[PDB]
Amino acid sequence: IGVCYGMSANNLPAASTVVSMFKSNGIKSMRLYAPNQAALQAVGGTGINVVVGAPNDVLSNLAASPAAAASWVKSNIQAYPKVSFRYVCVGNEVAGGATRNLVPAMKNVHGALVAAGLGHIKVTTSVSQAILGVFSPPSAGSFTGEAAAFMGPVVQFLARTNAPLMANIYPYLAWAYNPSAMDMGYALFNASGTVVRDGAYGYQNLFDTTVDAFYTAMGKHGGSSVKLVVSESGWPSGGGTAATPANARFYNQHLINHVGRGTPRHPGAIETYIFAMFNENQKDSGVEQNWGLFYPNMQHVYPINF
Repeated sequence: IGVCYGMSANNLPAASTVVSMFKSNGIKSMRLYAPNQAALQAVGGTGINVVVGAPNDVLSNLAASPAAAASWVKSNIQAYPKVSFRYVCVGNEVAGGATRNLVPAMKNVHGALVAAGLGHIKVTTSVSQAILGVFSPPSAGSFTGEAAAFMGPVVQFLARTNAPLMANIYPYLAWAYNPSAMDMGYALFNASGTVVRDGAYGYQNLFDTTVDAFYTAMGKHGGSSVKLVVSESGWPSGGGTAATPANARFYNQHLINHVGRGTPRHPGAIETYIFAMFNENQKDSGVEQNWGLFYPNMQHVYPINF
């Protein structure tokens, strides 16, 4: 499975040590949110797959010039011939206005990559489950109107380039919003049976419901051929309602065991990245500083089998 290597902390291990943690725990993929040189130099030649992202503040730059895109690829992708790049995630949850630069930046990075003969590395973007206006039942999946306005061209692009869509999916967050609306077990991979019967499909967990809702919404804009990659998913071990190591372990371990099967309407392993490797101490107090599978001190927050 994959794990998101977030670095919004002032006390993490050296990149090299982190890379050993991936290796020994059997974490096959890594997600970076920006071309970190130390991490990229470390991960090279290890067989760990890497999703390298382009920060949201450089999009306008990648969108404006093809040559800009080219330079980026030369310094951030080409500079590292021994790393195993899977995708280049242009933007992470890009909100209003800036979304105007989404497709152009994506087109430019893509062309730069094809020009270098590295077209095996897919360009995509990562969206937030918050873009779903309706997510239940799955057949009634749909984007908000704000998202609907920019998601069309993005989805079609992906379809044209045979690239997936990446979605940051958190049942915990859907549930926490109004704990009175749904039962926590439904979100925790701990429901007894079907909670939602959609047509001839029955959902037993909020992860599937969302993923399938995404597919339905994507379909409405010519994305029926595009695959979804879960670029983030997790549950916090402290800082809020239901935030404990017992719950976070129950959630993460079931996620890990679950993804290879797929969903009711989409059977087949879903590429998944768990958020995140460590607790991040530079985030705002609350659950944000508790997504980590590990403490900076390198100890597991709870036991997990990857």
